[PDB]
Amino acid sequence: ADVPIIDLQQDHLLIVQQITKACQDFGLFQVINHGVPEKLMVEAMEVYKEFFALPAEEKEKFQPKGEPAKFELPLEQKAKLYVEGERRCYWKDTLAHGCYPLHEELLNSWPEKPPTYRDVIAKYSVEVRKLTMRILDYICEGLGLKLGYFDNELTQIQMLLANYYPSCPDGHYDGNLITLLQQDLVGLQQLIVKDDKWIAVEPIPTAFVVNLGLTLKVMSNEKFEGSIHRVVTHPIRNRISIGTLIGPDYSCTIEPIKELISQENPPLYKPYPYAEFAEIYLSDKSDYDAGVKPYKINQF
Ligand SMILES: CN1[C@@H]2CC[C@H]1C[C@@H](OC(=O)[C@H](CO)c1ccccc1)C2
Ligand SMILES: O=C(O)CNC(=O)C(=O)O
Ligand code: NA
Ligand code: NI
Ligand SMILES: [Sr+2]
Repeated sequence: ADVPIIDLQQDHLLIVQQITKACQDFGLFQVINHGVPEKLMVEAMEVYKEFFALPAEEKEKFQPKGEPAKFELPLEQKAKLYVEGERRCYWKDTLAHGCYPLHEELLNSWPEKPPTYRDVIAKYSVEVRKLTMRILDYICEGLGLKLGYFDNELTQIQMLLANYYPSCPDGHYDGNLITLLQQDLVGLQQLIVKDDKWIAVEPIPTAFVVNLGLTLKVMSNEKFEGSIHRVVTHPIRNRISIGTLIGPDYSCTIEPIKELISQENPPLYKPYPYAEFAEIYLSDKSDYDAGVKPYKINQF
């Protein structure tokens, strides 16, 4: 029950109530009957299976200056293969690119092999964004904000991170606003902070896992939780997951949503530049919320 599964074809008010409770209590939930075509979800996963099976000489096309990219600024939207962290038996290869707006220069950075990549992944990205914006509107209703509150610079960046985890038999907040993750194998765990317990997020191949980022934790003034989650390498399979990470542009200023502040809900963060946060978030792993620690105020 600590990972709620929310049916998006229930009554609207029940959806709002269930999403709001999940956001307050956990910061992570799954959605089913969510309106994204299952056929397209299957096709996207098949595209990534094909992509990660390509020979090394194809992979080199995504290695800037001959080596994988790192998650560091500037974080370009053009498609690259990234590595992140070290684990010994890379433990994670990620193909990442922006998706929105889909400028010609951005699209022409995407893979051309496998040949269906651009058609499938463009359609997938449009559908996942539409679902994300629906979820953000349910969140607006739960917070008491007008519909469309997040339909601006706060959602300007849509990074697709397709992750490949080589098998081996022997945690973070996402820094952005909100993430949708498609998975088909065990490996994702969520931290239940109140119980200091890591628990599995059941793989439902036709669902999306929704997790709130550190930006939404700040903007909600901690009325919502951000999700701290981690991945366990599979002992048998090479696991692939598909994340759509939506959030602000690098030129944005972030602060607790001003309309929700009150005498009993004073701001817990001062305004900060997203780019400055992003540098710390990507560099400083000393604590899960290191990226926002410099901006905390009104602590008691
Ligand atoms: C597992 N890691 C974590 C989460 C995904 C992956 C890569 C990195 O996160 C990002 O690169 C995202 C891209 O939007 C980001 C970058 C700067 C600011 C806010 C968010 C850290
Ligand atoms: O791959 C997964 O199951 C989870 N991925 C992430 O949390 C991430 O890339 O930020
Ligand atoms: Na393997
Ligand atoms: Ni994550
Ligand atoms: Sr539909």
